[PDB]
Parts: sequence; C-alpha cells; structure tokens
Amino acid sequence: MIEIKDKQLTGLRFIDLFAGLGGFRLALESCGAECVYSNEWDKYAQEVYEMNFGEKPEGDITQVNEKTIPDHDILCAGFPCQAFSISGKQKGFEDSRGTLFFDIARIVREKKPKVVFMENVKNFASHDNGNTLEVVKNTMNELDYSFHAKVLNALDYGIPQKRERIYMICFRNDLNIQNFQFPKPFELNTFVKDLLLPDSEVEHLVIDRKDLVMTNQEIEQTTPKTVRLGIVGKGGQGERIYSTRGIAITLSAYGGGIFAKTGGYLVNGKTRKLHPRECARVMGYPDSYKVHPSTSQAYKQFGNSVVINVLQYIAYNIGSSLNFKPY
DNA sequence: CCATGCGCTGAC
DNA sequence: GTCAGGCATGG
Ligand SMILES: Nc1ncnc2c1ncn2[C@@H]1O[C@H](CSCC[C@H](N)C(=O)O)[C@@H](O)[C@H]1O
Repeated sequence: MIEIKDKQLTGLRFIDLFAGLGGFRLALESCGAECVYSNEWDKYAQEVYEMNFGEKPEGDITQVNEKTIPDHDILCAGFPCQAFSISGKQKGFEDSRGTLFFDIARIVREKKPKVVFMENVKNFASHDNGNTLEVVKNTMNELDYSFHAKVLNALDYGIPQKRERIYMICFRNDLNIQNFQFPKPFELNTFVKDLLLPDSEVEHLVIDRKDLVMTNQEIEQTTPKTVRLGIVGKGGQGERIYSTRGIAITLSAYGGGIFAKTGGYLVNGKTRKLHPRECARVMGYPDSYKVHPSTSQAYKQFGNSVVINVLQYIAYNIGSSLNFKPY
C-alpha cells in the first residue's frame, strides 16, 4: 500500500462488510476515514481481523437487523464472488453465496450512506448477458444513487498481479456528484521478484515434480504481464509455472493443483509456491499486517481479498469528489 | 480440517 | 488453436 498525504476522507465514517482481512479498512483508514462497524462470518477471518484491528466483526449479515448498523457515510463491500467467477458454476443470484448483494441493498435502503463502494470479479460485468450488472445498477438507481462501474487491473496501479475486478461506486443523488473518476493507470515498476522473501525462508514451498515440462525460456527483462514458463501434470489450475520477472497470476481462495492458490514460480532454478507473506505483498498488504496462523486459511484469505493500492486510489477519488463543493 | 487433480469457462 | 480463472473428493 502507499502513503496518502492529503487525507480526503477525514471526518467520514465507514462500515466494513464482508470484511475478510480488512483490505477496505486499511485503504479507507489510510485516507483518514473511521471504521464504525465490521461484519464477517468466517471463524478464521474473524480471528485475523481481530489480530489486526482489535475487534471481532459481527457474524452472518443475513441475520443482522439493518436498523442496528451504525450511521455511516461510506458502505464498503467486497461481496462473495464464487457464484460469478469464470472458474465456478456461474449460478449467480441462484447460488446461496450469490444473493449477498440484496443484503447490501437492504442495508443501504435503511442507512442511506453518502457512498456505496463495492467490489467483485471482472466476470460480474458480463455474467448472464449483462443482466447481473444491470440488476445492481437498477437497484442502486431505485435507491436514489448514481452508479459508476469499471473493471480495473491491479497491474495498472503499481502492484505486480493480474487481478481484474469490477469496482462499483455509488453516490447518493442529493449530493449531485458529477466529477467522480476512476484512477488513471500508470507504468508498473515492481515485479514478482521484487516482493519475494529470501530463499532461506521459503525452502518448504519448493516442489520438485518429475513431470515438470518447461515450455518457454526464462526472461531477464521485466514485463507487466504474466509469463508462463512451464507446467506439471496436465497444466490445469495450480499446475502452471510462471516467471518472477513478470507479474503474479490472480490469487485464489478455493483453488487446487499442486501449486494451489498461488501458482508456481521459477526461483533460482527451482519451482515453488508463494509464501503467505508474499501473497500479502502481492495484494498490497503492508509487512506490518499480521498473517493468520493457519497457512491454509491465510492463503484462502488473501485469495478472497482486495488489492489495497487500487482501493486507495479509488477512495482518494471518492473523497476528492465529496470535497469539491464550490459556492 | 488440509491437499490436489481436475474440467470446464470467458476472452481472445 | 491459446491462456488465465472454483468444484469434487481424497484423507
Ligand atoms: N453471510 C455472510 N455474513 C458475513 N460474511 C459473509 C457472509 N457470506 C460470505 N461472507 C464473507 O464475505 C467475504 C467475501 S471475500 C471479501 C474479502 C475482503 N474484501 C478482504 O479485504 O479481505 C468472505 O470472507 C466471506 O467469509
């Protein structure tokens, strides 16, 4: 994550729904905002959140009376994406994990925050012939919000990961916000190799498969793209090896393969998974952030999470818009 | 709970 | 054709 000198969101209150690791919290707090409520139902996510922020999020949002939620200015929600991902069944709103947006809508209707700030997978914009996104837009419009949606790739915002997500920013109509812009992409100057731990700290992550097939030469020149170097097995998910001189493939939460959740990388002549701290860095988490004691849960958590830096630029622009109030 | 081989998908 | 992006089942 980056340093934010001008605290655009000072004095504003936010809630952290589907909190996970608290990526939205780190991003908005860096812009000066104050968290007043958090909600997350996974036992291990609750633990890591408490380890980092000192508080246990409330559980199952579907059973929370929306009237009990504190007054707030910005509602944040990176809501579940399994039902919308191209790696899943794409049942969408028909999936029990696919109806959480309607809980967001229920809370917005009651609490009427200035801003609603949501994140999901890129496929959310395409799913069901665009109807899924249109449902969200229309729901927010019906609640008297404007709707701004764009897919952003983390590699365009200083983080070496291909991670294309949809970001949906909504302003209450009475605020007359007409100048919200998504942040402009800029040149990437950091690559996977720049975020790696020393070899001595990751020896246990080395995998030596005799069915490794190298399909492409290692590169010496860094590049802002994924660079496949080889495969093991049949080369499905988690069975693909990439160059550290490129960017990381997207981290996953429920993924498998021998290099599960992180993918495999060529490091000093050997192939290995990423360490959870390398996952944190690939998601823009600061080294001060405390990783969950279970490595399996840590990988799941980072796989579900948000890239802090992207959220910081967006949050800064939300604040920039709210603050422009000429006579 | 933790581990891993898929077996498809959207987008080229 | 290519490549990046959760489910099922094993224990
Ligand atoms: N009914 C529910 N109540 C509370 N949390 C829920 C929920 N259904 C799913 N979730 C949680 O919603 C999260 C979506 S992933 C969100 C990750 C978060 N943005 C971060 O910064 O890490 C998951 O952690 C999942 O456990």
